[PDB]
Amino acid sequence: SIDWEQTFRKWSKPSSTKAENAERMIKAAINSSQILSTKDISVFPQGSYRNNTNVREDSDVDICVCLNTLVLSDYSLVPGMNDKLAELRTASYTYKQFKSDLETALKNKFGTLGVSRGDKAFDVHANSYRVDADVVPAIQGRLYYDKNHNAFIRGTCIKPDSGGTIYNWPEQNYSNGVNKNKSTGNRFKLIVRAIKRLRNHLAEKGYNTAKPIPSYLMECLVYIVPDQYFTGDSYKTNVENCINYLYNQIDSSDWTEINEIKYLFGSHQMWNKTQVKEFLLTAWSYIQKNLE
Repeated sequence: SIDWEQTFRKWSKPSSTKAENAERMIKAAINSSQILSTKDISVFPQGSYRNNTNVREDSDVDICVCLNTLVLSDYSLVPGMNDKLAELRTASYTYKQFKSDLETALKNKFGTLGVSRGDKAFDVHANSYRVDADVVPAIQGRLYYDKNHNAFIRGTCIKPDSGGTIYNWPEQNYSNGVNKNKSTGNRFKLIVRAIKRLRNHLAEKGYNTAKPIPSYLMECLVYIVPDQYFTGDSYKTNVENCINYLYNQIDSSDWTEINEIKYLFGSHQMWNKTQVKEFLLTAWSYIQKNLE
């Protein structure tokens, strides 16, 4: 027997200074770089630690280092919009030089043994500064919605070493999560944590359906569930409402990420709605009562 109400209430508990320490140490690594200290660079958390949805004690902090003066624009929505109308200035400093200089600064502060270069981010681990971070080099990304040099949504843009382009909207993710947590009486992020820990519990116990469901996907999926299903006094009922809605609405769905900009499913995502439906069925079966 399992008191799933009690288990979901315990799994909804939050963790505060980890993200702040990571940001401060990466910022200090940048400020000690001669070339990067003069640049217009922002350092800020993103992901679960930013959104207060982190549930694993040993998970890395997602830190974004954004060079704000390099701009990459998505013109797909506005016919006629281009660099000329957007007043894009040509720049000598490139994304590769920025990433290489950031790698040099990270190695300078934290040591080469603690810095590893990946396709998208740097894996940083330095116990001397208590830093366990995924540090993403990004530039200013824009999504225009009108033929006007200011009519755009601003986020971050990543150029992986293996080619291609990626757009992130960390501020939008954060603010949308904050607003949904406000309109649900802080139950939204509680249920996010509970369901993420449910997925982790299922993955550790060998359920294959829980393996390809990462944290950000869970946060997006739970954000999609309407607010009416987060009311009441039973956390288990909220989890079951979320699973029911997501399971019976996903086939006809045309959902977006929590930023309400990027589509949740598509060629740009490594997940598909079949995996999500299978995981939802597994979780539902796992939490039911009187099941032999």
